[PDB]
Amino acid sequence: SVHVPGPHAMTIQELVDYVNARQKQGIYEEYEDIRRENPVGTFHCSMSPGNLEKNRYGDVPCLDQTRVKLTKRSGHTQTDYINASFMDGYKQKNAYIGTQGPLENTYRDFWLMVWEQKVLVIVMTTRFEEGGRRKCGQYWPLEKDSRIRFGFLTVTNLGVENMNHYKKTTLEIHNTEERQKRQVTHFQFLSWPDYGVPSSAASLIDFLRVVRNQQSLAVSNMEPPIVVHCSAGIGRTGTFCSLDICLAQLEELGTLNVFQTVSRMRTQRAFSIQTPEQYYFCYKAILEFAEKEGMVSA
Ligand SMILES: CC(=O)N[C@@H](Cc1ccc(C(F)(F)P(=O)(O)O)cc1)C(=O)N[C@@H](CCCNC(=O)c1cccc(I)c1)C(N)=O
Repeated sequence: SVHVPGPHAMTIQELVDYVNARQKQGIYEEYEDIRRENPVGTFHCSMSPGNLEKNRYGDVPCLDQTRVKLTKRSGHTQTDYINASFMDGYKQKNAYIGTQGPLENTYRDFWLMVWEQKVLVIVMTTRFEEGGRRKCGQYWPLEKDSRIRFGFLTVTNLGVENMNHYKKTTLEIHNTEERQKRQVTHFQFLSWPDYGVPSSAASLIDFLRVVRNQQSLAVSNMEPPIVVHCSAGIGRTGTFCSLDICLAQLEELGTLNVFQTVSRMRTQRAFSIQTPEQYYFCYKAILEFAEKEGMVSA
Protein backbone atom coordinates (compact mmCIF):
# COMPACT_ATOMS: atom_id res chain seq x y z
CA SER A 1 0.00 0.00 0.00
CA VAL A 2 1.21 3.50 -0.76
CA HIS A 3 -0.58 4.70 2.37
CA VAL A 4 1.83 3.92 5.19
CA PRO A 5 2.05 5.99 8.38
CA GLY A 6 4.49 8.78 7.56
CA PRO A 7 7.15 9.83 6.92
CA HIS A 8 6.37 13.07 8.79
CA ALA A 9 2.80 12.45 10.02
CA MET A 10 1.19 15.13 12.22
CA THR A 11 -0.53 15.04 15.60
CA ILE A 12 -3.82 16.91 16.11
CA GLN A 13 -1.85 19.63 17.90
CA GLU A 14 0.54 20.02 14.96
CA LEU A 15 -2.33 20.00 12.46
CA VAL A 16 -3.97 22.84 14.36
CA ASP A 17 -0.86 24.99 14.13
CA TYR A 18 -0.36 23.86 10.53
CA VAL A 19 -3.80 25.12 9.49
CA ASN A 20 -3.64 28.30 11.56
CA ALA A 21 -0.24 29.17 10.09
CA ARG A 22 -1.49 28.78 6.51
CA GLN A 23 -5.16 29.75 6.88
CA LYS A 24 -7.81 28.98 4.26
CA GLN A 25 -5.95 30.74 1.45
CA GLY A 26 -2.72 29.00 2.36
CA ILE A 27 -4.46 25.64 2.10
CA TYR A 28 -5.97 26.63 -1.26
CA GLU A 29 -2.47 27.48 -2.49
CA GLU A 30 -1.18 24.15 -1.21
CA TYR A 31 -3.87 22.41 -3.25
CA GLU A 32 -2.85 24.39 -6.32
CA ASP A 33 0.68 23.04 -5.90
CA ILE A 34 -0.59 19.48 -5.82
CA ARG A 35 -2.61 20.24 -8.95
CA ARG A 36 0.56 21.59 -10.58
CA GLU A 37 2.34 18.24 -10.28
CA ASN A 38 2.77 16.32 -13.53
CA PRO A 39 0.68 13.12 -13.30
CA VAL A 40 2.58 9.93 -12.55
CA GLY A 41 1.51 7.45 -15.21
CA THR A 42 -0.13 7.44 -18.62
CA PHE A 43 -3.67 7.50 -20.03
CA HIS A 44 -3.22 5.69 -23.34
CA CYS A 45 -5.81 2.99 -22.71
CA SER A 46 -8.50 5.41 -21.52
CA MET A 47 -8.06 7.77 -24.47
CA SER A 48 -8.02 4.98 -27.10
CA PRO A 49 -10.62 4.06 -29.80
CA GLY A 50 -13.57 2.13 -28.41
CA ASN A 51 -13.07 3.18 -24.80
CA LEU A 52 -13.60 6.90 -25.35
CA GLU A 53 -17.36 6.34 -25.43
CA LYS A 54 -16.92 4.60 -22.07
CA ASN A 55 -15.82 7.76 -20.25
CA ARG A 56 -18.39 10.16 -18.80
CA TYR A 57 -15.86 12.99 -19.20
CA GLY A 58 -13.26 13.43 -21.93
CA ASP A 59 -10.99 15.23 -19.49
CA VAL A 60 -11.13 12.56 -16.78
CA PRO A 61 -9.35 9.45 -18.06
CA CYS A 62 -8.01 6.78 -15.69
CA LEU A 63 -4.37 5.73 -15.27
CA ASP A 64 -3.15 2.73 -17.30
CA GLN A 65 -1.12 1.56 -14.31
CA THR A 66 -4.03 1.18 -11.90
CA ARG A 67 -7.14 0.64 -14.03
CA VAL A 68 -9.51 -2.23 -13.30
CA LYS A 69 -9.37 -4.68 -16.20
CA LEU A 70 -12.48 -6.62 -17.19
CA THR A 71 -11.87 -10.27 -18.07
CA LYS A 72 -13.85 -10.04 -21.30
CA ARG A 73 -13.89 -12.45 -24.24
CA SER A 74 -13.71 -12.80 -28.04
CA GLY A 75 -15.91 -11.39 -30.81
CA HIS A 76 -18.62 -9.75 -28.71
CA THR A 77 -17.54 -6.27 -29.82
CA GLN A 78 -16.41 -5.11 -26.37
CA THR A 79 -13.14 -4.57 -24.49
CA ASP A 80 -11.55 -4.93 -21.04
CA TYR A 81 -11.99 -1.24 -20.36
CA ILE A 82 -13.95 0.54 -17.66
CA ASN A 83 -13.13 3.92 -16.15
CA ALA A 84 -12.24 2.60 -12.70
CA SER A 85 -9.03 2.64 -10.67
CA PHE A 86 -7.77 0.39 -7.90
CA MET A 87 -7.06 2.49 -4.80
CA ASP A 88 -5.01 1.51 -1.78
CA GLY A 89 -6.24 2.25 1.72
CA TYR A 90 -4.41 2.77 5.00
CA LYS A 91 -1.96 -0.17 5.14
CA GLN A 92 -4.28 -2.00 2.74
CA LYS A 93 -3.78 -2.73 -0.95
CA ASN A 94 -6.81 -2.23 -3.21
CA ALA A 95 -9.13 -1.12 -0.42
CA TYR A 96 -11.24 0.76 -2.95
CA ILE A 97 -12.15 1.07 -6.57
CA GLY A 98 -12.77 4.67 -7.49
CA THR A 99 -14.92 4.91 -10.59
CA GLN A 100 -17.23 7.23 -12.52
CA GLY A 101 -21.01 7.22 -12.34
CA PRO A 102 -22.08 4.43 -14.75
CA LEU A 103 -23.37 5.33 -18.22
CA GLU A 104 -26.12 3.36 -19.95
CA ASN A 105 -23.56 1.77 -22.26
CA THR A 106 -21.40 0.75 -19.29
CA TYR A 107 -24.02 -0.66 -16.91
CA ARG A 108 -23.10 -4.24 -17.73
CA ASP A 109 -19.37 -3.48 -17.47
CA PHE A 110 -19.97 -1.97 -14.03
CA TRP A 111 -21.71 -5.10 -12.79
CA LEU A 112 -19.20 -7.36 -14.49
CA MET A 113 -16.56 -5.52 -12.45
CA VAL A 114 -18.58 -5.88 -9.26
CA TRP A 115 -18.88 -9.62 -9.86
CA GLU A 116 -15.30 -10.23 -11.03
CA GLN A 117 -13.82 -8.22 -8.17
CA LYS A 118 -16.16 -9.87 -5.65
CA VAL A 119 -17.37 -6.47 -4.39
CA LEU A 120 -19.65 -6.54 -1.32
CA VAL A 121 -20.28 -2.83 -0.83
CA ILE A 122 -20.95 0.02 -3.25
CA VAL A 123 -20.87 3.66 -2.17
CA MET A 124 -22.68 6.28 -4.27
CA THR A 125 -21.90 9.88 -3.31
CA THR A 126 -24.33 11.77 -5.57
CA ARG A 127 -27.83 11.69 -7.01
CA PHE A 128 -28.52 10.90 -10.67
CA GLU A 129 -28.56 14.60 -11.46
CA GLU A 130 -27.74 17.75 -9.49
CA GLY A 131 -28.22 21.34 -10.62
CA GLY A 132 -29.17 19.99 -14.02
CA ARG A 133 -25.88 18.13 -14.38
CA ARG A 134 -26.21 14.42 -15.07
CA LYS A 135 -23.89 12.61 -12.71
CA CYS A 136 -24.94 8.95 -12.74
CA GLY A 137 -27.22 6.57 -14.61
CA GLN A 138 -29.91 4.43 -12.99
CA TYR A 139 -27.83 1.26 -12.93
CA TRP A 140 -29.66 -0.61 -10.17
CA PRO A 141 -33.30 -1.62 -9.45
CA LEU A 142 -34.76 1.11 -7.23
CA GLU A 143 -37.71 -0.58 -5.51
CA LYS A 144 -37.99 -3.84 -3.60
CA ASP A 145 -38.46 -6.94 -5.78
CA SER A 146 -37.77 -5.10 -9.03
CA ARG A 147 -34.96 -6.57 -11.12
CA ILE A 148 -32.77 -5.73 -14.08
CA ARG A 149 -31.08 -8.18 -16.41
CA PHE A 150 -27.63 -7.35 -17.71
CA GLY A 151 -27.05 -10.34 -19.94
CA PHE A 152 -25.99 -13.28 -17.80
CA LEU A 153 -26.11 -11.10 -14.70
CA THR A 154 -29.40 -10.31 -12.96
CA VAL A 155 -29.68 -7.75 -10.16
CA THR A 156 -32.64 -7.83 -7.76
CA ASN A 157 -33.61 -5.35 -5.05
CA LEU A 158 -34.14 -7.18 -1.75
CA GLY A 159 -35.04 -4.11 0.29
CA VAL A 160 -34.37 -0.43 0.88
CA GLU A 161 -34.16 1.69 4.02
CA ASN A 162 -34.06 5.48 4.18
CA MET A 163 -31.91 7.08 6.87
CA ASN A 164 -31.51 10.76 7.61
CA HIS A 165 -28.22 11.10 5.70
CA TYR A 166 -28.10 7.99 3.51
CA LYS A 167 -30.19 5.27 1.91
CA LYS A 168 -29.30 1.57 2.09
CA THR A 169 -30.36 -0.98 -0.52
CA THR A 170 -29.71 -4.72 -0.46
CA LEU A 171 -29.11 -6.30 -3.84
CA GLU A 172 -28.81 -9.85 -5.08
CA ILE A 173 -26.58 -10.44 -8.09
CA HIS A 174 -27.38 -13.63 -9.96
CA ASN A 175 -24.74 -14.91 -12.37
CA THR A 176 -26.70 -17.22 -14.67
CA GLU A 177 -23.57 -18.43 -16.46
CA GLU A 178 -21.89 -19.69 -13.28
CA ARG A 179 -25.16 -20.40 -11.47
CA GLN A 180 -24.16 -18.38 -8.39
CA LYS A 181 -25.73 -15.68 -6.23
CA ARG A 182 -24.26 -12.93 -4.06
CA GLN A 183 -25.64 -10.19 -1.87
CA VAL A 184 -24.27 -6.67 -2.25
CA THR A 185 -25.09 -3.64 -0.12
CA HIS A 186 -25.54 -0.36 -2.01
CA PHE A 187 -25.18 2.91 -0.05
CA GLN A 188 -26.12 6.34 -1.33
CA PHE A 189 -24.96 9.32 0.72
CA LEU A 190 -27.72 11.91 0.60
CA SER A 191 -26.22 14.87 2.46
CA TRP A 192 -23.58 16.25 0.12
CA PRO A 193 -24.81 19.75 -0.87
CA ASP A 194 -25.45 20.75 -4.48
CA TYR A 195 -22.92 23.53 -4.03
CA GLY A 196 -19.66 23.61 -2.11
CA VAL A 197 -18.83 21.07 0.58
CA PRO A 198 -20.70 19.86 3.66
CA SER A 199 -20.95 22.57 6.33
CA SER A 200 -20.25 19.85 8.89
CA ALA A 201 -18.38 16.57 8.45
CA ALA A 202 -20.31 14.77 11.22
CA SER A 203 -22.81 13.25 8.78
CA LEU A 204 -20.17 12.05 6.32
CA ILE A 205 -17.94 10.63 9.06
CA ASP A 206 -20.93 8.78 10.53
CA PHE A 207 -21.77 7.45 7.05
CA LEU A 208 -18.18 6.31 6.71
CA ARG A 209 -18.55 4.31 9.92
CA VAL A 210 -21.72 2.70 8.58
CA VAL A 211 -19.93 1.66 5.38
CA ARG A 212 -16.91 0.37 7.32
CA ASN A 213 -19.06 -1.79 9.58
CA GLN A 214 -21.06 -3.20 6.66
CA GLN A 215 -17.91 -4.12 4.72
CA SER A 216 -16.50 -5.78 7.83
CA LEU A 217 -19.72 -7.74 8.32
CA ALA A 218 -20.03 -8.75 4.68
CA VAL A 219 -16.39 -9.86 4.64
CA SER A 220 -16.78 -12.04 7.75
CA ASN A 221 -19.72 -13.76 6.07
CA MET A 222 -18.10 -14.15 2.64
CA GLU A 223 -10.64 -8.33 1.40
CA PRO A 224 -12.67 -7.21 -1.66
CA PRO A 225 -12.55 -3.52 -2.59
CA ILE A 226 -15.36 -1.12 -1.77
CA VAL A 227 -16.67 0.53 -4.92
CA VAL A 228 -16.93 4.28 -4.45
CA HIS A 229 -18.21 6.58 -7.14
CA CYS A 230 -19.35 10.10 -7.94
CA SER A 231 -19.83 11.81 -11.31
CA ALA A 232 -16.19 11.64 -12.45
CA GLY A 233 -15.01 9.50 -9.55
CA ILE A 234 -12.37 11.98 -8.39
CA GLY A 235 -13.98 14.72 -6.30
CA ARG A 236 -16.35 13.37 -3.66
CA THR A 237 -14.81 9.95 -4.20
CA GLY A 238 -11.30 11.15 -3.38
CA THR A 239 -12.65 13.10 -0.42
CA PHE A 240 -14.39 10.02 1.00
CA CYS A 241 -11.30 7.85 0.58
CA SER A 242 -8.81 10.45 1.83
CA LEU A 243 -10.89 10.95 4.97
CA ASP A 244 -11.19 7.20 5.56
CA ILE A 245 -7.41 6.85 5.25
CA CYS A 246 -6.50 9.77 7.51
CA LEU A 247 -9.13 8.84 10.09
CA ALA A 248 -7.84 5.26 10.04
CA GLN A 249 -4.30 6.41 10.76
CA LEU A 250 -5.53 8.92 13.33
CA GLU A 251 -7.24 6.09 15.22
CA GLU A 252 -4.25 3.74 15.05
CA LEU A 253 -1.37 6.13 15.69
CA GLY A 254 -2.89 9.50 16.56
CA THR A 255 -1.26 11.11 13.53
CA LEU A 256 -2.07 11.96 9.91
CA ASN A 257 -0.88 13.85 6.85
CA VAL A 258 -3.50 15.23 4.48
CA PHE A 259 -0.94 16.42 1.92
CA GLN A 260 0.76 13.00 1.80
CA THR A 261 -2.52 11.13 1.60
CA VAL A 262 -3.94 13.23 -1.25
CA SER A 263 -0.62 13.20 -3.10
CA ARG A 264 -0.37 9.40 -2.83
CA MET A 265 -4.01 8.90 -3.78
CA ARG A 266 -3.53 10.90 -6.98
CA THR A 267 -0.93 8.40 -8.17
CA GLN A 268 -3.61 5.71 -8.21
CA ARG A 269 -6.83 7.57 -9.00
CA ALA A 270 -5.53 10.51 -11.01
CA PHE A 271 -7.09 13.91 -10.28
CA SER A 272 -8.49 12.86 -6.88
CA ILE A 273 -9.78 15.97 -5.04
CA GLN A 274 -11.02 18.29 -7.78
CA THR A 275 -11.34 21.65 -6.01
CA PRO A 276 -9.40 23.68 -3.42
CA GLU A 277 -12.59 23.69 -1.33
CA GLN A 278 -12.65 19.89 -1.10
CA TYR A 279 -8.96 19.89 -0.18
CA TYR A 280 -9.62 22.42 2.56
CA PHE A 281 -12.65 20.37 3.61
CA CYS A 282 -10.36 17.42 4.34
CA TYR A 283 -8.38 19.48 6.85
CA LYS A 284 -11.48 21.03 8.41
CA ALA A 285 -13.32 17.71 8.64
CA ILE A 286 -10.40 16.22 10.59
CA LEU A 287 -10.20 19.22 12.92
CA GLU A 288 -13.97 19.09 13.42
CA PHE A 289 -13.69 15.39 14.19
CA ALA A 290 -10.87 16.02 16.68
CA GLU A 291 -13.00 18.65 18.45
CA LYS A 292 -16.04 16.38 18.58
CA GLU A 293 -13.69 13.79 20.09
CA GLY A 294 -12.57 16.32 22.68
CA MET A 295 -9.01 16.27 21.33
CA VAL A 296 -8.73 20.06 20.98
CA SER A 297 -7.94 22.84 23.46
CA ALA A 298 -8.57 26.49 22.57
C1 LIG B 1 -15.26 20.20 -18.54
C2 LIG B 1 -15.60 19.04 -17.91
O1 LIG B 1 -16.63 18.48 -18.20
N1 LIG B 1 -14.85 18.41 -16.95
C3 LIG B 1 -15.02 18.42 -15.49
C4 LIG B 1 -14.87 16.93 -15.01
C5 LIG B 1 -15.40 16.73 -13.59
C6 LIG B 1 -14.54 16.60 -12.51
C7 LIG B 1 -15.02 16.43 -11.23
C8 LIG B 1 -16.38 16.38 -10.97
C9 LIG B 1 -16.93 16.20 -9.55
F1 LIG B 1 -16.32 17.04 -8.65
F2 LIG B 1 -18.26 16.51 -9.50
P1 LIG B 1 -16.75 14.47 -8.88
O2 LIG B 1 -16.92 14.58 -7.28
O3 LIG B 1 -17.78 13.55 -9.42
O4 LIG B 1 -15.30 13.88 -9.24
C10 LIG B 1 -17.24 16.51 -12.06
C11 LIG B 1 -16.76 16.68 -13.34
C12 LIG B 1 -14.04 19.43 -14.86
O5 LIG B 1 -14.41 20.23 -14.03
N2 LIG B 1 -12.73 19.36 -15.31
C13 LIG B 1 -11.55 19.24 -14.43
C14 LIG B 1 -10.46 18.45 -15.19
C15 LIG B 1 -9.70 17.40 -14.34
C16 LIG B 1 -8.18 17.46 -14.62
N3 LIG B 1 -7.89 16.71 -15.84
C17 LIG B 1 -7.16 17.06 -16.96
O6 LIG B 1 -7.28 18.24 -17.27
C18 LIG B 1 -6.36 16.27 -17.72
C19 LIG B 1 -6.95 15.44 -18.67
C20 LIG B 1 -6.20 14.60 -19.48
C21 LIG B 1 -4.83 14.58 -19.36
C22 LIG B 1 -4.22 15.39 -18.43
I1 LIG B 1 -2.06 15.37 -18.22
C23 LIG B 1 -4.98 16.22 -17.63
C24 LIG B 1 -11.02 20.63 -13.99
N4 LIG B 1 -10.73 21.50 -14.99
O7 LIG B 1 -10.85 20.95 -12.84
